[PDB]
Amino acid sequence: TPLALAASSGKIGVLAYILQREIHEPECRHLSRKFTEWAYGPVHSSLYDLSCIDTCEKNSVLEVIAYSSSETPNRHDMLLVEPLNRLLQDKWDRFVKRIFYFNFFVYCLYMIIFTAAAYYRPVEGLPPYKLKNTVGDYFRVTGEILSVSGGVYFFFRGIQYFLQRRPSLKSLFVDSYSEILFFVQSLFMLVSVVLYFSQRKEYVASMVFSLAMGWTNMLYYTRGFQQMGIYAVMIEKMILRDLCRFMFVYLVFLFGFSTAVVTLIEDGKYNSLYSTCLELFKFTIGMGDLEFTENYDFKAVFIILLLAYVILTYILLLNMLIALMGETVNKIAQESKNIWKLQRAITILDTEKSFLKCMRKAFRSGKLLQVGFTPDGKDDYRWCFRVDEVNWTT
Amino acid sequence: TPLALAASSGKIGVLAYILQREIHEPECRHLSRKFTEWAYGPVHSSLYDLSCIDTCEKNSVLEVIAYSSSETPNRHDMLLVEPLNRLLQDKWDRFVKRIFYFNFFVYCLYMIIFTAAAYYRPVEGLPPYKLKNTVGDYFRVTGEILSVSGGVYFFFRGIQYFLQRRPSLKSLFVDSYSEILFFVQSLFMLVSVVLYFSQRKEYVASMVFSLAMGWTNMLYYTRGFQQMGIYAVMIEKMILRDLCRFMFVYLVFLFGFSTAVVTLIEDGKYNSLYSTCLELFKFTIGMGDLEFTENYDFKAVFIILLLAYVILTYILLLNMLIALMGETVNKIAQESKNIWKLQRAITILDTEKSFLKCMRKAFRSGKLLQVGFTPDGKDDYRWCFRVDEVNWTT
Amino acid sequence: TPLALAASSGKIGVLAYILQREIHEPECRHLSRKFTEWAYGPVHSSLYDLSCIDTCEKNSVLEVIAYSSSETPNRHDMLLVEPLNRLLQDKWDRFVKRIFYFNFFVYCLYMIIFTAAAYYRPVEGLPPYKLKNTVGDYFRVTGEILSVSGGVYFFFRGIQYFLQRRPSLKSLFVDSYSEILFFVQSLFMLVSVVLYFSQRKEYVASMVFSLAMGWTNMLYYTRGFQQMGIYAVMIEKMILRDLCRFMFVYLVFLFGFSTAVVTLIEDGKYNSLYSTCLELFKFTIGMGDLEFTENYDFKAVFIILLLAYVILTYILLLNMLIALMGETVNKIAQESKNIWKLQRAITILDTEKSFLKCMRKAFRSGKLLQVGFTPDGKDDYRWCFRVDEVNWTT
Amino acid sequence: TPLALAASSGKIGVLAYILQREIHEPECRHLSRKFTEWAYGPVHSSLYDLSCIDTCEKNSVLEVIAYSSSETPNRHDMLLVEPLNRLLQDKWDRFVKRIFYFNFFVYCLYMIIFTAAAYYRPVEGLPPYKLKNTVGDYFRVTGEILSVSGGVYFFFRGIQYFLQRRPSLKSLFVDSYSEILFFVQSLFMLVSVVLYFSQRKEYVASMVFSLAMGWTNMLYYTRGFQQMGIYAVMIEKMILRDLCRFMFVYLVFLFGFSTAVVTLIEDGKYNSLYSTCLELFKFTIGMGDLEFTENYDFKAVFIILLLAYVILTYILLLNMLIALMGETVNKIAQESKNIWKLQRAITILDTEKSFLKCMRKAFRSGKLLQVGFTPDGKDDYRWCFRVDEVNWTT
Ligand SMILES: CCCCCCCCCC(=O)O[C@@H](COC(=O)CCCC)COP(=O)(O)O[C@@H]1[C@H](O)[C@@H](O)[C@H](O)[C@H](O)[C@@H]1O
Ligand SMILES: CCCCCCCCCC(=O)O[C@@H](COC(=O)CCCC)COP(=O)(O)O[C@@H]1[C@H](O)[C@@H](O)[C@H](O)[C@H](O)[C@@H]1O
Ligand SMILES: CCCCCCCCCC(=O)O[C@@H](COC(=O)CCCC)COP(=O)(O)O[C@@H]1[C@H](O)[C@@H](O)[C@H](O)[C@H](O)[C@@H]1O
Ligand SMILES: CCCCCCCCCC(=O)O[C@@H](COC(=O)CCCC)COP(=O)(O)O[C@@H]1[C@H](O)[C@@H](O)[C@H](O)[C@H](O)[C@@H]1O
Ligand SMILES: CCCCCC(=O)OC[C@@H](COP(=O)(O)OCCN)OC(=O)CCCCC
Ligand SMILES: CCCCCC(=O)OC[C@@H](COP(=O)(O)OCCN)OC(=O)CCCCC
Ligand SMILES: CCCCCC(=O)OC[C@@H](COP(=O)(O)OCCN)OC(=O)CCCCC
Ligand SMILES: CCCCCC(=O)OC[C@@H](COP(=O)(O)OCCN)OC(=O)CCCCC
Ligand SMILES: CCCCCC(=O)OC[C@@H](COP(=O)(O)OCCN)OC(=O)CCCCC
Ligand SMILES: CCCCCC(=O)OC[C@@H](COP(=O)(O)OCCN)OC(=O)CCCCC
Ligand SMILES: CCCCCC(=O)OC[C@@H](COP(=O)(O)OCCN)OC(=O)CCCCC
Ligand SMILES: CCCCCC(=O)OC[C@@H](COP(=O)(O)OCCN)OC(=O)CCCCC
Ligand SMILES: CCCCCC(=O)OC[C@@H](COP(=O)(O)OCCN)OC(=O)CCCCC
Ligand SMILES: CCCCCC(=O)OC[C@@H](COP(=O)(O)OCCN)OC(=O)CCCCC
Ligand SMILES: CCCCCC(=O)OC[C@@H](COP(=O)(O)OCCN)OC(=O)CCCCC
Repeated sequence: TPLALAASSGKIGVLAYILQREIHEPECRHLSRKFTEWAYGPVHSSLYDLSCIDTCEKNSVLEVIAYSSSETPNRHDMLLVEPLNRLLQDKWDRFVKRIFYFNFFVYCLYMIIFTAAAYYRPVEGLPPYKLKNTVGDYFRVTGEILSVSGGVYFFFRGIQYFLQRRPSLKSLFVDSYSEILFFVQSLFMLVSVVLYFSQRKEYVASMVFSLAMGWTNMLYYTRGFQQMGIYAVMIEKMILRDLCRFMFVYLVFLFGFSTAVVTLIEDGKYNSLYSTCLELFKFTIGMGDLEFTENYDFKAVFIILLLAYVILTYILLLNMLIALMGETVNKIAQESKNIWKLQRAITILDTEKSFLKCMRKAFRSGKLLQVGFTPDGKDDYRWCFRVDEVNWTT
Repeated sequence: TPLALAASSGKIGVLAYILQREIHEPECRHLSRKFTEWAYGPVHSSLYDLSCIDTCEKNSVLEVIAYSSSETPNRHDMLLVEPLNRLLQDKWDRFVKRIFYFNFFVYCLYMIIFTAAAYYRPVEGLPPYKLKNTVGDYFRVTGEILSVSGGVYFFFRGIQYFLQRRPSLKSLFVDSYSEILFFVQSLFMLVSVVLYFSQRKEYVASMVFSLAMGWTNMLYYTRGFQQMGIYAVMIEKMILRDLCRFMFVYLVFLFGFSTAVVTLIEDGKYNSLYSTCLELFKFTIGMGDLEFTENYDFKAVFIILLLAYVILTYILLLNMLIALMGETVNKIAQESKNIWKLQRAITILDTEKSFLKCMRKAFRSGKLLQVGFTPDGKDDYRWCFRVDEVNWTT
Repeated sequence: TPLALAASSGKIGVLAYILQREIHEPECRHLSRKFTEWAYGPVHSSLYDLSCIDTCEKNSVLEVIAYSSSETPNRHDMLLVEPLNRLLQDKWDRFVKRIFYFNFFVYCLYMIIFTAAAYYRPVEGLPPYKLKNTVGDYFRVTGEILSVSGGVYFFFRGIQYFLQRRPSLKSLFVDSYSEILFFVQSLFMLVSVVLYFSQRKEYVASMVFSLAMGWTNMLYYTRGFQQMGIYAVMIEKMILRDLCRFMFVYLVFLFGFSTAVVTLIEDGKYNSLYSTCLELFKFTIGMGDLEFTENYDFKAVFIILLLAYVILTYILLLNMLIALMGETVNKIAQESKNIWKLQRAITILDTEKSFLKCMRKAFRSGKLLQVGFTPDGKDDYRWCFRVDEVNWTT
Repeated sequence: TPLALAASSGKIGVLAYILQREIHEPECRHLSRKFTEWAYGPVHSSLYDLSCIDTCEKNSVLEVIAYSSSETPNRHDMLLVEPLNRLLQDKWDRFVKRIFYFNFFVYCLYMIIFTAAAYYRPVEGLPPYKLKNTVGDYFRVTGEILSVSGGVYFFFRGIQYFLQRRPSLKSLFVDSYSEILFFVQSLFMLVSVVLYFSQRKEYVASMVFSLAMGWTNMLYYTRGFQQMGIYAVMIEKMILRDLCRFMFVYLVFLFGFSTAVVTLIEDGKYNSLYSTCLELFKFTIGMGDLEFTENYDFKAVFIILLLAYVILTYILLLNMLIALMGETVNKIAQESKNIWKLQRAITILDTEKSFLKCMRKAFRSGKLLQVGFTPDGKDDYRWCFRVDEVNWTT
């Protein structure tokens, strides 16, 4: 359709024009989109025809925008057009706000069960473990089998993401950061089951990375909270635009001077590359030891290197990272809000493919008062609408 | 009254119109508010009729604005209208500035007595304590009974706040942060008396929280000092808008990775959840120890977790908090000043209900030259006024 | 004079008008200030009459501006008027730049002598000390008597500051920070001589404060270096506007919670108020120890207090100070430059009262081509001038 | 030539005029520069005559701009003129992008060889070392002789820089920071060979400074990556504008108070100036020890000095450096991008003097359709061109 072709390429001017057309003419109500029904005292109502916007067949304007390949003109600004913004607010507060908070309540009760099933793991060797008849057993083994089943659930839910949208290796690593992190979490959990029944103690490695990931994935549910959701979008921007640029340059100075400190150190505990790469990393934390070794030669060389480390990477690069984060906050004060609107918009559309059996409640704002004097005949119950309101001063 | 109805809903345009009306017409001085008496060389005087603004009966415009429910249109901007701003400056420098500094001088001499009565507390067991005939006794027991009486005073003064304004469970936790903190301070002090005479050593817990709170409550008196008062408003904004958003996300990463570090640690001192949640909190301070334990397995797993902690929460989240505080300073450079004007305005109105017996000094700028040719008759001593001045250029 | 009355009150509009007047009329060259001599191709010269501006008798416009009481309208902006700004640049690069750098070269060679005379102080008891016949003696005792003489010099130079300008107890602590710090430095040095010959070892206390002050006073000479001088003005603004507002609130939380930690601590090493006020100050540095004591009761109370300290004063107030310094840089990006221009302007005028015996070199830009057809007669060598240049486009 | 005279002095208005002239007149195509060949639907082509811009004889406009003495009007803005900007983009993506990445791939494989040849250096005394017949030998000695040859290569490539451009002692230390750091790296490597065969163990000093420098020189290749290259320009600006101004003032307070701490310390381990200048430097890192010594007198003096250190240089100067970096990011948000465009432009022109034997591929955009009706005759294959494109709306 030519409407969805404007949405797919991101033509924001045309998409504003089609969703907001209105003209006073005979045989124009067959063509017009925005209808103005009630003209009372200066607050005037408005009805948007909403034909293929929300509930179209296999190509809907909400589904075209929210599933974009992130290479469009402006995928984040199209949801600010007057029919689309209030409808997603209407589908939120009426329908999906209750079913989103229940999903966050399940996942918060998922990680409590999975923590307490891992916190009280058995300590003796040779997995697996014959559960005793005690009250502590039959009560965390039920905690384990629920926690494994959650890793199975996010695995099959992670596959059917890829089986539907198919981001195809570029929109994967660019526009779908959230669904990978649910999948990699479930991937460590299933590897930790395979290593558990193969009688190896290294399952607790993959369990921990399945547990460290799982709490950091709880920032996914900060969307649906406006002040928190815009905050978690900014955390995404600091990783992709500052630690992409800091941790390259920092690890050059880190691995650079640590290889310069080893070759000066003659022998001892810190003779390896690993044991002194920590000792130069401790300056970044705030636990840097200047005299961390004595067994070398040329003390004047050894402390010029540390001072050239501390001047270059501690009182410059960490104090420069704070300044560059200070500029990307003022730059992404508006763009990070619009990216939050798109993150809510995906979660709204995801539940309509989930709670699809009761498809009547997904429809918005009634289907009535359609065709006032249609030229093809009397079809005044054809298309839906959505009521808004306006302001004063004529 | 229709004037206070504009103040209660926060109609700033109407409230500017009523307090500043003036027109040259016969039988208009009965209706006009702003009077221009002395028209000398280009500095021209101005008199504001001030009828129900300051000293009305049970609904005054200062009392309506300053006791707002924080849900109005602009409660912080209405005090910038030309009669209201200079009057609160006039009631400050003439009347309430002396009686405010005495209240800060009492409370500063309250916390010195309450500190020194707690610093020299008796150390032996089984409270209470038979005071000896020494000079040190009969000199801190008098220090205690004054300090208990201060907790009684802020308790009854905290009740009669709630018995008058009745914030009703929403304006309580939103618009009245200061009066709760005086009340909770007095609440710990009275619990520390009940535990004292019930022969339990745990009174010193509630005494300390009554003493730690009491010095932090001394930031209440930073209002009445313009450069300090605007500074303490900004401390309120950083708690409610940044540590509301930092300490949620920080404690997710903190409790997330600390539960990931326990389940890797086999046994030892740091096997509990509490003993290692401190050890990951020490990275935020600047005392983080990378090799804080050795009794585990898979050292490569244990230090990926700490590095994934330090990268995520130390060189990102603390360096992001500084950037987000850097944006909310430039955003609240003006709003935090106007909130300080409202905090002074409450303290001005609070003393008129306190020093009410000498109610003549509360009246401002005389009650004279009222009705120049009133149409109802000769009533030229009816209503008050307030003199201002103007500038040059006609 | 009415010219200096505009400079004393800071009327910048009138002062721009008097120093830049020019009109084409007969008998106007007796009244005009700005003369335009050479009108070549579009670069046009300009001559400023400069009568009472620089070299007046007992009231000169440079001396009136630069010796202001800091209560004027704009004392920092009057030096941007076109005759005054290029003249101070002319007196700098031609005359005072060489004699300023020699004063910085003496004072830099003063603190090297005074350091090395204190670094090698004798270590045995009972001052004073009979100097031996060694080569090390008769070589630092000469270093001492030069360093004492420098303290005598800054003492008498500090008195004759006050004997001339007389800031009178308000402009002292507001507009003359630099001359106090040279005086207090010399004051510790002279007290350290009185305690030296009175056979008390406490002279080394006042010597150290005379030595710690003396190197911090070397930031005085950062003026005369434009990028450094504007930087040292900003250090003055961070002390007077941020550490005036931080160190009040910080010491309230510091002394507040430290008195809350003592009264919980039963007995031991940290039972005093002083020994734990350091231990809460170490959290600000980055050396804060959470488990710094064990001899108390109610461990849950003891670590709520430390966490309520660290949350309130470390991850809030130090991270808020960086944000507030980030706003006062953008606010004082222009004002701190103009304050540097006034700090140079005082140092230019101070040497004309110092190198006064050769008063001919202090005069600027010649005294010639004065009165072209003066109406009182032929007086064409009466008043001086100063040549400038202009730009293209007619 | 008068064109290059506009480029050498940096007349950006004239240089925009000459490279973009076009007029419709007979006998104007002999004089015009910008040709508009294809006028289709509203995208219109454009051809730039490009005569002495890129491939002139001994004075080319790209070579004049990119080899400027940094004292011109705007050397960084001239590359934004419409022929020059797209041509350097054309010579990048077509020709030099492949040969730049190979140079970064060689140098990255140079420092890996030079690290691993230094990491496994022999530990016994008396250099040089008779290589054994083992497999580890004949495999790092080949690693050494490649790493020495790289120091020889950057030495002769560093000389022929100076033998061609001749920056002449002012553009050396101002406009050529990169080529010095490649040269000083090679200078330490060759000194480390001379000390190696002169049987002295101090070669490992100069090897380390040749290895610490060499990894920091890998930030040279961040140009050619747009988000990284603009980032490394900003690192240059923080060194030259903030650590030029911080490390002067910081070392005054550091050396100031450390000389004040020595003269108070009577005797012991920290009696020297060096041993306590570290202990005051550790406060900047975050490892400052307040009670780092006890053997002195007047403890009240000793901790006023440390608190006057920590207040002045830790909670002021490091927190002021972050604010001043926060202002020079917003100030150099645009200038640092244009300096990156000039750093790419030098690397493009450097390879045309390197890959000069295949000089045909250096020519851009063909040499055809030159002279449409030249007045001197038929010379329609005289000068080259370069095709661009334009936008809609007539
Ligand atoms: C141990 C590693 C932990 C990493 C911590 C990060 C946790 C945050 C989890 C999270 O919410 O992911 C967020 C981003 O976090 C990251 O991807 C960080 C990358 C770390 C390698 C949200 O990304 P989404 O998957 O929701 O995708 C969004 C987002 O990409 C946005 O930019 C637009 O593209 C679109 O709106 C949409 O694609
Ligand atoms: C141990 C815990 C210590 C907490 C430290 C904070 C001490 C500061 C005390 C203080 O002055 O409280 C200030 C705010 O501090 C806080 O409430 C911090 C909340 C911490 C949970 C002032 O609040 P007020 O009670 O004066 O109310 C004001 C204020 O709310 C303003 O926003 C507007 O609403 C109105 O002007 C008025 O309602
Ligand atoms: C151990 C204590 C060390 C304190 C460190 C600060 C050293 C800096 C020395 C210094 O240069 O003083 C500068 C200011 O430093 C301070 O006063 C800091 C106050 C610390 C209590 C310059 O002040 P001036 O004496 O030159 O006066 C100037 C200045 O006041 C300006 O604001 C205007 O008023 C006028 O131009 C003129 O009056
Ligand atoms: C152990 C010491 C390590 C120092 C670390 C810094 C490494 C960075 C290496 C580097 O890329 O050098 C960059 C600058 O780094 C420094 O010079 C830092 C100075 C440290 C004393 C790039 O400089 P260029 O040589 O490419 O020259 C450029 C640059 O000057 C620019 O400003 C303009 O002048 C011109 O575009 C051109 O001249
Ligand atoms: C969901 C599975 C939980 C099973 C936990 C379990 O078997 O341990 C039994 C007790 C642990 O108490 P103890 O500390 O005395 O046991 C020693 C630890 N292995 O459990 C507890 O006392 C606290 C339980 C907390 C659950 C939220
Ligand atoms: C500039 C030197 C200051 C005096 C210190 C000195 O010369 O000695 C060289 C060494 C060791 O210093 P020490 O005072 O401890 O001397 C003990 C002799 N091994 O210390 C150094 O080498 C310090 C190098 C600092 C470079 C920034
Ligand atoms: C307001 C009640 C104060 C009562 C304090 C008291 O009884 O102690 C008597 C002395 C304490 O001196 P000591 O340190 O020798 O006493 C041992 C401490 N228990 O008191 C002092 O020496 C200092 C008193 C300071 C008051 C501001
Ligand atoms: C989200 C809950 C996850 C389960 C946490 C858990 O098993 O910890 C239980 C106790 C610690 O008890 P112990 O350390 O004495 O048990 C010894 C275990 N080897 O510590 C606690 O109860 C911590 C509760 C803190 C909740 C915020
Ligand atoms: C990338 C490896 C660098 C060389 C170090 C190495 O392989 O050993 C693995 C362990 C221990 O390192 P060590 O050098 O101390 O080896 C001692 C053997 N236990 O150290 C680690 O596991 C480090 C993990 C770092 C991940 C960022
Ligand atoms: C200006 C007065 C200087 C007098 C210094 C003095 O008497 O000491 C003599 C020697 C000190 O050498 P030593 O370290 O061996 O002396 C032991 C220290 N008391 O001096 C030196 O070796 C270094 C002198 C440095 C001067 C800049
Ligand atoms: C606001 C004053 C509150 C009372 C403070 C107090 O009792 O401390 C008194 C002394 C400490 O004396 P001691 O530690 O020797 O007394 C031992 C007590 N067990 O230390 C001091 O006097 C500190 C005074 C600092 C004021 C800023
Ligand atoms: C929330 C409790 C988490 C589990 C820890 C707990 O309950 O014990 C109370 C104490 C001591 O904790 P331990 O695990 O070391 O128990 C040892 C018993 N003394 O630790 C505390 O009191 C911690 C207070 C933290 C408040 C933020
Ligand atoms: C390019 C020259 C490299 C020569 C290195 C060499 O001679 O050492 C031989 C072995 C070192 O293994 P070891 O740790 O057992 O040798 C003891 C260290 N002197 O080498 C290795 O095992 C690792 C080689 C890594 C090369 C990238
Ligand atoms: C501005 C110079 C002031 C004089 C400094 C001084 O006497 O220090 C001399 C030496 C230290 O020699 P020592 O520590 O061995 O002398 C022992 C003294 N008890 O250390 C040095 O020489 C430091 C020189 C550093 C200059 C930047
Ligand atoms: C303001 C004093 C607070 C009470 C502490 C006091 O008076 O003693 C002076 C010394 C030592 O303090 P102590 O409590 O450890 O007393 C032990 C006696 N040597 O400590 C000091 O000198 C502290 C100087 C702090 C200046 C900011």
